[PDB]
Amino acid sequence: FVSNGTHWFVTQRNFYEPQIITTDNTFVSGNCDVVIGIVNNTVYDPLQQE
Amino acid sequence: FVSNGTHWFVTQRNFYEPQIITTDNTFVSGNCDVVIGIVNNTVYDPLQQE
Repeated sequence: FVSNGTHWFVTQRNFYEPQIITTDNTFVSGNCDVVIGIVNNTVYDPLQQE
Repeated sequence: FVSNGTHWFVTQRNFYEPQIITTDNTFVSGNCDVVIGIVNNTVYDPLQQE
């Protein structure tokens, strides 16, 4: 989860090539947890599809 | 991403277990023009099923 001060995006340790957080590109276990590092941002689910 | 002159499908480089080309087993990192060697097949995304 990386940001340029904004535009929080997701990429790997290969190239910047930023991507929208993209729920399918994340892993969820723990929900809003007491874990360090929550930046309180949101991710679009590709299947919102509203 | 391979075919035998017909159905487009993907199988691990390791063995031949073709999976019908699907968005589920593909990736995007930009614009089509940047790409080369493009079969340019339409991914059979299950969007229609949505």
